[PDB]
Amino acid sequence: KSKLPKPVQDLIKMIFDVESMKKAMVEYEIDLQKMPLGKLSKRQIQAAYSILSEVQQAVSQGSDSQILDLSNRFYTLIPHDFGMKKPPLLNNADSVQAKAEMLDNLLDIEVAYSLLRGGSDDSSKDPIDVNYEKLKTDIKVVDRDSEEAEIIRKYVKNTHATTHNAYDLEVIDIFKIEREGECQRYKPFKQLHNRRLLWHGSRTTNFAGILSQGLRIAPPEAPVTGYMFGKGIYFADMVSKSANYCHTSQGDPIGLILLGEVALGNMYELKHASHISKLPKGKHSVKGLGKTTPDPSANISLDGVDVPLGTGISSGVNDTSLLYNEYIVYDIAQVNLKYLLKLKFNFKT
Ligand SMILES: CCCN1CCN(C(=O)c2cc(Cn3c(=O)[nH]c(=O)c4ccccc43)ccc2F)C[C@H]1C
Repeated sequence: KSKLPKPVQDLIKMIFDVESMKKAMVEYEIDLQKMPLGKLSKRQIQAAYSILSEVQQAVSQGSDSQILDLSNRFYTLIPHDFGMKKPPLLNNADSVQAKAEMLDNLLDIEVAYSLLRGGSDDSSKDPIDVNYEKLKTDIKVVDRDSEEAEIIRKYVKNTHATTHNAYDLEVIDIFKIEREGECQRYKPFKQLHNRRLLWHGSRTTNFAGILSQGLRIAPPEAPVTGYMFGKGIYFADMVSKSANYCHTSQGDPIGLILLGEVALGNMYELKHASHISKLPKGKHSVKGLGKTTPDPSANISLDGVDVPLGTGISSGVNDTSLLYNEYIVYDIAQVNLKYLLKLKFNFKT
């Protein structure tokens, strides 16, 4: 019987939940009868990315006769639940982004499931502890009365956007997390200027992969047109922006969100989509300029790292696609994951 704290045990149950993985697959219209969770593999996913990169090609350069063949070959690699079908045609930039998002999620599910079916079987040990070891991550419950908790709750309290007012958030648990060897990976960037504590939200079925592998970049095979600022790791300074990417609902209202230390450095600032393969010389990150920004006068420091937890104000930026800020790094060593919060979404709709 596990001696880990209850909060940590409920987190391990959540993230290694096999039924939740399957639920996510049918959310993306996959056929589990033909492509079940156990049949999933990296090279099928990478091949699908490549077929999706070809559909990208033909969309950019403009016919519905040829596209049909490309579209069909995508469905061959990743079976969808359409019966005797004629499935929907993949003929635009949206469809490319939608299937790229699915394949991102499938990659993290394969990793989680592979940990689950890899390794040893020992009935004397609590499965919770066994699965905790597979994450190679030290998780400790942050105390509610501590100063680091007060700052984090104030970051959540102050940075909920008016346009995301369909819900509010309760911080249920705050975990301090330390991935094995990540501090050693981060070392070159640790004293770099413009380090910031930023949100990353993701569905709970991705977190086993995230805590085992770290936040990763989408692979070479993936279509760079499927991501607004190319293939990097994306963070926000407004909690609700990242919270939306949990994909919680009335029938699934508990989510997970990270706080990471992100070495932004010299930010290449952008107002509109720009599907870059690499930064311009001397830039360490992209900053997608939002219309609203957290108040710069209210920046607080937590362990020498800036925490932009001021209330939302006007940035004074005019012709921008983004309502709120957005931060992207393109080297995975520029991220050091610091906290993990478990959130209860109170939907009012
Ligand atoms: C192997 C799949 C690795 N994934 C792919 C998507 N990754 C992203 O960083 C990413 C995430 C999003 C969506 N997204 C998001 O999922 N969570 C956020 O907190 C977020 C914040 C600002 C802007 C976008 C956000 C869009 C495009 C992206 F490239 C890295 C990683 C989580």
